[PDB]
Amino acid sequence: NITIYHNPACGTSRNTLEMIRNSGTEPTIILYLENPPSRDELVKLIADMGISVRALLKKNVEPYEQLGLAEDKFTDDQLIDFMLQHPILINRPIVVTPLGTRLCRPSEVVLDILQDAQKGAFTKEDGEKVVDEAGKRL
Ligand SMILES: [Cs+]
Ligand SMILES: [Cs+]
Ligand SMILES: [Cs+]
Ligand SMILES: [Cs+]
Ligand SMILES: [Cs+]
Repeated sequence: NITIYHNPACGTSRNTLEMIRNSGTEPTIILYLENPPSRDELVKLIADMGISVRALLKKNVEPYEQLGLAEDKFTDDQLIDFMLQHPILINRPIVVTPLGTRLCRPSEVVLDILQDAQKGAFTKEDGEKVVDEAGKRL
């Protein structure tokens, strides 16, 4: 039972999705930009990810800029509510498996929470080798 909060336009997100598949399972895919998590779900994801709320914020997007979120003037719950109202602010991808939840940045972080080993070598779309045929991380 695996869930990925996915942006098809994000390289990291695509690489993550394919490494999930290369472990032998097809995840549930949530297009978070159109279908974001509810507040309770987002609070849980952050807790499980063990990062700060601010660490989940995506920079270099219109609401981050226009809402001035770079500045340290926002409580965690103010930031959580911005993410729910403007889901492009949620960094990506987030993956949930029976072992845990991670912000998979870089994509190969997902290897931590995939229960089954990569079934063969994995090379990222830009050619960066990740695991060899033997299964060793490079
Ligand atoms: Cs499986
Ligand atoms: Cs939801
Ligand atoms: Cs806009
Ligand atoms: Cs693992
Ligand atoms: Cs890249």
